[PDB]
Amino acid sequence: MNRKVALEAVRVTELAALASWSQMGRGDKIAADQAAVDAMRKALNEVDIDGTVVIGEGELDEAPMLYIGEKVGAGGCEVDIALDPLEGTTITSKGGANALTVLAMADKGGFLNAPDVYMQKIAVGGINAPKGIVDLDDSVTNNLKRIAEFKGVHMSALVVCTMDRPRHEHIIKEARECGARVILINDGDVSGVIATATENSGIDVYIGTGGAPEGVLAAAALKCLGGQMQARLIFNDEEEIKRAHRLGITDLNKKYDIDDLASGDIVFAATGVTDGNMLQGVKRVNSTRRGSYAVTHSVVMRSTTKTVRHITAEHSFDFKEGIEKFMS
Amino acid sequence: MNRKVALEAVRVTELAALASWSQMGRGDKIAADQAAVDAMRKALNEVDIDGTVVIGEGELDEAPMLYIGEKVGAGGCEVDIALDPLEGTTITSKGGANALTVLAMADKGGFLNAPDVYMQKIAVGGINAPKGIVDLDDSVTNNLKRIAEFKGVHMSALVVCTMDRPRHEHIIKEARECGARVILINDGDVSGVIATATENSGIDVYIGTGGAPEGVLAAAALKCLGGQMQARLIFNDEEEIKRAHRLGITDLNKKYDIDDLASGDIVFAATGVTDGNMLQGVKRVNSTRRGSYAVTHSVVMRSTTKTVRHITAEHSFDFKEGIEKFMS
Amino acid sequence: MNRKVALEAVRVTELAALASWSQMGRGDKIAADQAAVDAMRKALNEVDIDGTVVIGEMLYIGEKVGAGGCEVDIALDPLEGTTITSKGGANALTVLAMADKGGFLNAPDVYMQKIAVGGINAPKGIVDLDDSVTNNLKRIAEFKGVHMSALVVCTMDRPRHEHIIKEARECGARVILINDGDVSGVIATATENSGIDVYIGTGGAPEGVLAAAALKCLGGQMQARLIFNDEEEIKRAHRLGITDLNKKYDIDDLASGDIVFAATGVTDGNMLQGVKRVNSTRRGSYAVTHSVVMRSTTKTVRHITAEHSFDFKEGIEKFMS
Amino acid sequence: MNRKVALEAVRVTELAALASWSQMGRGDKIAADQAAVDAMRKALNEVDIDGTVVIGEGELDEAPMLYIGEKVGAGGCEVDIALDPLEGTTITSKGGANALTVLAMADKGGFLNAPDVYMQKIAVGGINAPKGIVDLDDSVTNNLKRIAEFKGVHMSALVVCTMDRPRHEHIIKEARECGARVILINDGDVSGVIATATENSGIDVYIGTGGAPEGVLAAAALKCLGGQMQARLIFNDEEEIKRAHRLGITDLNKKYDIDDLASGDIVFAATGVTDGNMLQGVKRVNSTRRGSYAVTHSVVMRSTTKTVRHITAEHSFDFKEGIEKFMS
Ligand SMILES: [Mn+2]
Ligand SMILES: [Mn+2]
Ligand SMILES: [Mn+2]
Ligand SMILES: [Mn+2]
Repeated sequence: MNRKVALEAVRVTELAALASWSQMGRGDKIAADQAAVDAMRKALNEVDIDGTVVIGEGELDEAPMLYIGEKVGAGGCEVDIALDPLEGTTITSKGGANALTVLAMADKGGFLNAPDVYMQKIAVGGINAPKGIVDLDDSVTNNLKRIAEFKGVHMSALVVCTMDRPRHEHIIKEARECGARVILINDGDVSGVIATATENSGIDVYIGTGGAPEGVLAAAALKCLGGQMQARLIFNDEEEIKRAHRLGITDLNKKYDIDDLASGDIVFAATGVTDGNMLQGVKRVNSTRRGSYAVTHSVVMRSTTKTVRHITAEHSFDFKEGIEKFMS
Repeated sequence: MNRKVALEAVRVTELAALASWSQMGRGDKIAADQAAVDAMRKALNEVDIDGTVVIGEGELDEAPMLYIGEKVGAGGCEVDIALDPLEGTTITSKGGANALTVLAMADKGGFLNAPDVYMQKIAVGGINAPKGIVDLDDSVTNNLKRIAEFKGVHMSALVVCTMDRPRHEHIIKEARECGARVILINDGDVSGVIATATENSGIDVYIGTGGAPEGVLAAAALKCLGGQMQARLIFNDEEEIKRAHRLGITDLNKKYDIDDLASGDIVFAATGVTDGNMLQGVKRVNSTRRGSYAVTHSVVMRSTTKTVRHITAEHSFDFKEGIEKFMS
Repeated sequence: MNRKVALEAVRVTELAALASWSQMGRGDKIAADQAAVDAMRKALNEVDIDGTVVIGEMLYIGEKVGAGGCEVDIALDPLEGTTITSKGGANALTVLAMADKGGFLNAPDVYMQKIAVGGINAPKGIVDLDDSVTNNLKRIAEFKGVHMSALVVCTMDRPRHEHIIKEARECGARVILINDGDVSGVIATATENSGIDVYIGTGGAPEGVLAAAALKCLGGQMQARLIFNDEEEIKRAHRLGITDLNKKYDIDDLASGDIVFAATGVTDGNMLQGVKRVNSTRRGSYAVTHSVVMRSTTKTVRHITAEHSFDFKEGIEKFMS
Repeated sequence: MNRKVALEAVRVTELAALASWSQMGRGDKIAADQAAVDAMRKALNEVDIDGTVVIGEGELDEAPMLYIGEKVGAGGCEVDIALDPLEGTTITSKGGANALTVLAMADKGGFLNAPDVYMQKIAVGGINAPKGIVDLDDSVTNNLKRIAEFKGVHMSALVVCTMDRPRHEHIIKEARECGARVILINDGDVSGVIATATENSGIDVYIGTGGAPEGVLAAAALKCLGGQMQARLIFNDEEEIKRAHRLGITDLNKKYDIDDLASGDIVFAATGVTDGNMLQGVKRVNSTRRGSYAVTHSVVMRSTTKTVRHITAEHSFDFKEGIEKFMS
C-alpha cells in the first residue's frame, strides 16, 4: 500500500463532507446520503488504487453506488475499501452532533466484512491499554473498575459514552450505580467510539450496540490511535444470518478483538460534517485576505507507522451562489 | 461599576461549572442544579458588589437560594444581577450539548426583570446589523431574506438554529421552504442565540421560543458582542399574567428590542459545562509537567468597552479523589 | 492576598502591553519604556492593594502604588525587552508579580547567573550552578525520561555564554539561542509546547526574580547567583541588605510565600504570543492580547485572550494611556 | 498535475524538517543542511512525478544531491521542482526563528530559474491587491501609503518586516519616518515574505534584499495565498553575473512581477523546523493517551484552486533513543 494513498484519501472524505454539508439541516436524510455517496464515488475513482468495496452502502441489489464488491479507483495497489459516505444521515438532516464522512483502506482481507446488523461494542483508548482490559462478557462494573485502575483515577472521574436508546438503559443504570458519569449521544457511535482515543474529547469509554459496519470503521481508527475494543455481531432474524453467510461470516457468536476487525496496514480517514466529539464540522468563513471559503477538519492515520495527521482545509467558494454547488 | 467586577465574575461561573461537571452524566437534574446553585452562591458572596438578584432561580416562595430580590455580595458598587447557575440541568444530567453557567451584571434597573415565562426570540449577529433587520411580526422568510442580503450570501448558505420542539415546526418548515439550512439543538437557547454572534460557531440566525430569563441573558451578551434581537413574552394562564403585573408589565404583547432587555453598562460571564456551540465543556487533563487538572473555558465581556476575554483555566485536582470534591 | 488581586493584575499587564505595542518597531527604546511605564502606573493605581515596588524601574524602588488594600510587594517590569520592543524582536513581555511583604529577594540591579528547569516533580538540587553543565543536563535528561540529544537548552546569544553553549553541545544536547528576553526564556522551561527544556545563562537580577515567581506557580526548579564586577554594585547590594555576595539563591529564596504572576505578550515569543491587529465581519476590528495569570498557593493558571475594540483608521498611539 | 502530487509533497517537507530538527542547535550548519538534503532526496524519489530540479541545493559542480537539472521522482507527470531542503541552515544550527523546509512544483518552465545571487524584494498579501500596489522603484513611503489605503488602516498600524542587516538601514529609517512600525528578523525571508499573506502573522509588508532562490519560493506561495510581490536580481561581481548568464538571464536589471517568478499551476509545501512567523517548529510531545511523538506543522497549497491545507502531524517516537534517528 503506497504511502501516497493515505493523504489522497482525505480529499475523498473532504469532498463527501462538503456535499453532505450542503444538505445539512434540509430535513432530508435521503438527499444528504445521496449527496455524500455521489461525491465519494466520484472522488474515489480518482484515487490511485485497485479498490474493492468490502463495507459500503449495501448489496448490489439495494445500492446502485458503493455496493459490496464494487470496483473503484483509477488503478494501483490492490486494497479492500471500507467506507461510510455519511455517518449520520439523520444527524446531518437536522444538524445534530457527530456527523462524519469516513474512508478506510486495508490490504485484501484486512477488515471484517461486516453485514448490516447490530453489533455490541466496548472501547477504551490509550496506547498502553492491554488486551483483555475490556471484554463484553464481563459486567459493566468490572470493565470500568479495570479501566479506572489502568488510567489511575477514581471511578467517578470516568466519562462513559453510549447512545440514548432504550436498549442501553441497563448499561447506563449499572455504570452510574458504581459511580461513573455517563453521557448520551443521540447518534454517531463512530465518533463516540473513536473519541475514547481522541485527545481532549472528554470521553474515556464507549459501551453500546450500534451498526456493525460502523464498529469496524471505528476499530480501524483505534488500531491507528491506540486502544482496545471488543465487538460481537447480533442476529435477530434469519435474513440477518443469511446476510452474514453471503459475506462469509458463519461463526455467529464470535467475540471480535480489535485485531479481528481491522488487521495489517490500515489507513483511516474522516472529515467532520457537523461539530462532534471527534471532529469539528464544516464552517463558512469570510476574509478580506483570501475571500470566502468553506473550512473542513479532517484526520488521516496509518496503523503501521502510527502517524496521525490533523488537517484543516480552506476551500474557496462564493457564498452568493447556491450551496448545492458543493455537490459532487 | 469598577473594572474589577468584570474579571471577578469569571471565578463565579468557573466554580459553578466545576460543581455542575461533577454531576454531569449522573441522571439527576436536581443534584446538578443544586450543586451549581450552591457553588455560585458561595462564590458571589466573595465578589465585591452590593448585588440584588433580579433574574435567578425563582421567587422566594419556590427557591431558597439565589431568589429574586436576594442581596448578594461582599459589598461594593450597586448592581442588579441576572444569574443562571446552570443553563442545562437536564443537559448536564445526560451530558448533552450546550450546558453553561451564566452571570450578568448591570447598573440598577438595566435588565428587564422578566417573569419566568416563555419568550419568542429572533437573533442575528454582526456589529453592523441594524435595528430592524429582524422583527417577530414579519415572516420567517422576510427576516431571512434581509439577513441574507446584509451578510451578502445566498439564502441556502444561512444556518438557522432552533430548539427541537413541536412548537417550532412552522419555523423549521418555512425557513427550509425558502432554501435555508435549519439545524436543531435539544436544549440551551442561551448558547443558541449567543452563537449567532460567536466567531466560527457555524450559526447565523436563531429563531425560537424558550425561557424569558435566558432570553435576557443572551441579549446581555449580544449587547457586548454586537447584533440584534427581538423578544416577546408569552402567557399561558392567568397566574403568569399576574406574575407580569407584579413586575410592572402590563403591555403583554410588547415587542422588546435588545436595548429593552439589557441596557447600560453590562458585564456578561459564562463558563462551559459540556461542549456547546458557544463554549467548550470542562475536561480532565493529565500532564507530568503540571500534574492533573480540570480545564474550564469561559468568556467575560463588557458592553461599554466591548472588550471580550476568552479564558482557559487550569484547576489542579487529584482525580484519584472523588469528583464531587469539585462541589462547594 | 484577596483572590481579586490576581485577575486585576492581568488588566495591568494588558494595558502596558497595548501601550508598548504602539511603539513596537519604532526604534525608540525610551519612548516604548515610557509608554509602558505610564500605562502600568496608571492601571496599578486602580488595583486594591497597598503595594510597594521592591523590583522596578517612573515606577521606582519603594514607590507606593495601588488604591488601598492588602499589603504586597510588587516586582514589576513595565516592559521586559525595551530594546526588544523597539526593534520588533521576539520575547517582549509586560510583567507584574505580587507577593506578601518580603516575599521577593530585593535584588540590586546587577547581573545574575541562572539555571532553570520545569516540572512539578523536579527536586531541589536537580540544577546547581556549581555542577558542570554536563552533570546538570544528565540529571535533567534522567528526570525527563529522554536521551540527552532530545534536550533543548536555551541561552542568550552572547559571548559570555560561549563556554556553556560549547559544553552543552559537547555532551550531545541541542542548544538554541535567543537574542533577548531571559524572562521568557526561563519561564519557557515550564510552558507547554515552548520546546525549551532548560535555560542556562547570565542576565538581569530583577528578571531572574520575576521568572522565579512564575516558576513557583508553574512548577520547576531554578538557582541563581548575583555577579559583582564593580564596587558600585557591591554597595547597591549592601544598601539592600545583601552581604553574602556569593550566595546561591534557590527558587524559594527568590520568591517565597503566596505569589501572583501576570504577563502579557508584546511581540511573539517563547512563552506568549504578541499583540495582533484583527479584522472580522462579525465582530469588527480589534487588537488581540495574550496573557497568563497564575498563583503559587493554588497552582491555578489562567490563559486569557482579550479582544480590544479599536478603529485602526486612527493612530496606533491611541493605545497609549 | 494530478491532485495526488500536492498532498504527497507534504511528506517530503515533513521528513526533511524532522531530519533538520535533529541537528537543531548543534552549531553545525553543514550537518543540518546535509541531513535535510539527504532526507528530502530520498523522500522525493518516492513521489510519483517526473521531476527536474530547477531550484535546488546548487550546481552539480558544488552539490552532489538535489542539483540544478537533476532528475527526481519515481515517475509520473512532468514537473519543474523548486526545492529548499533547509531554509535557514545557520538558523537551524543556532535554533533561531523562521527555519523551514520547502518543496514547490510547477508545470515545465513555471519558475524563474534563479541564480545564487541577491534579490531585492517587496511583498504584500491579500487576494484583492492589484499589480502595482508594490514597486521597487517607488519610495518606501509611497509603497506604504498605498498599502495602508488598501488595508483600510492608518499608516502607524502597518507592520513592516525586514532582515536585521546594514543593507536595510535606509528601508528601516524611511519606513519609521513616515510612521510605520518596522520589525526585524535575524534571518529567514522566505517565512518573512509569506508572513504577509499568513493569517495572524502580524506582518503586513516585507521589504528587503535576500537570496534570489528564496524569492522564487516565496512568490510561489504568494501565488497560492494571494498577494503581490516584485523582485530584482542584483549583481555584486563578475562571478554573480555569469551565474545569471549560465541560467539564461542577461537582462540583469529586469524587475520581476510575481507572475514572472512563478506562473501556472503551482503546488507549494513547507514544514516548520523552528518556530517562526509563518509556521511553528517541530516539538517533542508526551501524552498518556497516545505515547510520545514529534509534532510537525505544515502547509500545502495550490494556485489553480486556491485550496490551502494546514497539517499538524504526530510522528511516533521513543525519545530514549538518539534524536539522530529522525535522520534518513
Ligand atoms: Mn452512512
Ligand atoms: Mn438554569
Ligand atoms: Mn525594564
Ligand atoms: Mn537552503
